[PDB]
Amino acid sequence: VKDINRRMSIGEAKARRAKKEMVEANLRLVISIAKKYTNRGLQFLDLIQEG
DNA sequence: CACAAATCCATTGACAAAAGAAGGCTAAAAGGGCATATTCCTTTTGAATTGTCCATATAGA
Repeated sequence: VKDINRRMSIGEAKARRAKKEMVEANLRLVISIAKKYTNRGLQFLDLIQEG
C-alpha cells in the first residue's frame, strides 16, 4: 500500500510541477487580456489575479 | 319594615374576520461551458533619521 500511494503522491507532485510550469509561462497572456478591462471598477491586480 | 318588579353581571352559542402556515408557482439568481490566434501597466520650514565623510587616537611597522 505504501509503494502504491507513494507512487501516487509522486505522480501528483509531478502533475502539480507541470501545471505550475505552464501557468508561469502564460502569466503574460493574462496581463495581455487583463489590460483591456482597465477601469471598470476593479483594480488591476484584482484583474490579473482573477485571470 | 316585608313583598313585588326594573336594572345590573355572568355563560351558550354561534358567526365572521384574521392571522399563521403550507403548498404550488414563478421570477430570479447562480453555475458551467465555450478550441484559427491574443503574450511586460499609465510649498516651504523644521525636526529627526539615515547614510556619508572627518578628526583622531591608537596599533603595527
